[PDB]
Amino acid sequence: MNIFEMLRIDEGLRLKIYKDTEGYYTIGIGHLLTKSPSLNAAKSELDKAIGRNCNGVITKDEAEKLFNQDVDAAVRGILRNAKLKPVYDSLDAVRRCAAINMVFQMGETGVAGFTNSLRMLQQKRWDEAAVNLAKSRWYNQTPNRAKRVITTFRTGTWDAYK
Ligand SMILES: CCc1ccccc1
Ligand SMILES: [Cl-]
Repeated sequence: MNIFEMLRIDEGLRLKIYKDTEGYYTIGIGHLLTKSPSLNAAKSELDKAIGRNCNGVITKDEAEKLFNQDVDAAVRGILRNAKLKPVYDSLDAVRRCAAINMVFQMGETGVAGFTNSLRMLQQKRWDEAAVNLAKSRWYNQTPNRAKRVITTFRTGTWDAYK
């Protein structure tokens, strides 16, 4: 298991514009296009991202290239953020994947607000961090996704994904 397989399981793959759990236009492996309610705005964002006139549909190769860019961007966002980087650098490789997963889903800004969880993770207080992570809108709105990610932080294993 690696971060790409983990996120592919959590996000799935759709080659036509779809709406995510919050109602936002998305494509591929969880690539957010826009928060605007306008499908035309989403189609324009897609064409800009891919570099051709897509009319709302992409190929599998295009979806996988966008996915690679999005994972790269999530990692860079962690490494540039003075609050996230020290915690990330303190984690083992499996728990680092759980960190990237959260940033991919919620953004650098959203995860950086989980201040109390971050401190517990840096101190390696895994059970306490798991309870704190679950006291969140995130857990209440996407509980199965959140349970898999939290279990990965708690155990440092891939067992939730196997
Ligand atoms: C709150 C999970 C996390 C930890 C470290 C870095 C990013 C995200
Ligand atoms: Cl869920």
